[PDB]
Amino acid sequence: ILGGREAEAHARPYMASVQLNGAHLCGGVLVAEQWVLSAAHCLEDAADGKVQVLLGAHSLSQPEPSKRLYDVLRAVPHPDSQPDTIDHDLLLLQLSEKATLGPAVRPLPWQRVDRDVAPGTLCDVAGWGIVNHAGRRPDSLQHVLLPVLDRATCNRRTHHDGAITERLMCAESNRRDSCKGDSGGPLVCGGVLEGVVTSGSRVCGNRKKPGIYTRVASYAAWIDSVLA
Amino acid sequence: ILGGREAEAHARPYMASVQLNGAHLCGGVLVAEQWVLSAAHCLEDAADGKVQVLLGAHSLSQPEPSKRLYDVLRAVPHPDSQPDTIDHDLLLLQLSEKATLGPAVRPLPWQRVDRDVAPGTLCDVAGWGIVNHAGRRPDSLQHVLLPVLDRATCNRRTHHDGAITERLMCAESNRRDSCKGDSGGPLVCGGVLEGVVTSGSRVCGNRKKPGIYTRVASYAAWIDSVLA
Ligand SMILES: *P(=O)(OC(C)C)OC(C)C
Ligand SMILES: *P(=O)(OC(C)C)OC(C)C
Repeated sequence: ILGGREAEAHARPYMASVQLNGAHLCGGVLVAEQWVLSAAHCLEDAADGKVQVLLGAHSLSQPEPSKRLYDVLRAVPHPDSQPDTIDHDLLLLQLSEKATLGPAVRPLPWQRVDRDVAPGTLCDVAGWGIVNHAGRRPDSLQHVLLPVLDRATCNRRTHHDGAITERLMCAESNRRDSCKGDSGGPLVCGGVLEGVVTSGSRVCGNRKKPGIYTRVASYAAWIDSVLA
Repeated sequence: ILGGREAEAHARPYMASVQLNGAHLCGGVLVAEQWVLSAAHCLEDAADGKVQVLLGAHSLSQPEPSKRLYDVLRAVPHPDSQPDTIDHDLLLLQLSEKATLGPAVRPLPWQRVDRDVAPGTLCDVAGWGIVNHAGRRPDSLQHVLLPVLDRATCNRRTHHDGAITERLMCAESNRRDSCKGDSGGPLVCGGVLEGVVTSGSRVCGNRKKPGIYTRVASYAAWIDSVLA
């Protein structure tokens, strides 16, 4: 997260850390007792590497009572995601066993009404990804409150040039934004999961290129089918 | 709402006011584009009286652009409820038309994971019900942060004499409590809808009588079947 502050210890019990071979890879959101939502592009270059989910964490390194590592039984990427595209960039991960819920670990329901978030609305994004341009990776969870931009504005030529489809939404990126390592994480508006940080190569914090987020209500039916 | 404070203008887009002949009767929660969730007992003796739902409000009297009154097309009470019990006190109201959404109007999803909120957790309850024992009704929305009580303690003989089941929960009521007119309102924990204020004739702000809330997760199947 660029331009944000450190988040309160475990004020977001739904936050997860998708790891590849023991290192933080992407954020994720516990959406059910044994499922985590993340970004499909996060697993692109996984290979033989092992993928695990960390729960109840604030510090990626220091031992915490609430922390627990879980292996993954199955990684279900959305059928229509592609390595060369930012559409349908969703991924579901089934934990090896139900999570042990507590004050520091609990699922967050996602929006099911397929209506856009109103521009101007401040949404919270949290993550362990890039903190600055030097590439500094933080040890603790950070977060920022960003305003939602109108798609008409976001699709302007000199902006995303009409690439933001109806399944996508934009938020500002002027000196505040989500960067590498924040992909797969949640965009919580008013306490509700409205989006997921979309994976793709982008400079962090350029006002001319607003952040792109996958609208989770646009995929409510798919999420439901996988979790059956 | 005894012992709380005025809520931030329209920071709870899902908050609804259920009215009988143009007067605030109970609270509600916008739960889908055309449905509001409330308490069954609220409409105990309403019958053919004119019922309506007020969305986008903060002040019950002053004009605000976001305010809009809707007529109720269908009132669906939980089929297992009976006038003499606080059990299955849920009611779904179908609005006359899909609610027009915007910054101050938006649905809130309910927790689907049927698990207890840990005791000691602080949850938020909002409403336009009585603010003191003199029965003074406020003009604008109020709210309070309340600690969740464990069911065993709430079930104590001095409290709710074995009345609290697995579909119910409690919160402390020592001079901070929901009250008359607050029924049907939301019990939100960490931004998640976790309960609906139970309607019943009960004393306000008394430590020996904890506030009782209906757990929505244990009714998710009923809700889903009605909204489809
Ligand atoms: P995400 O962590 O962040 C992009 C928005 C730069 O995706 C990476 C893994 C390419
Ligand atoms: P609710 O507002 O009452 C309890 C919270 C005390 O239901 C009324 C309308 C009877």
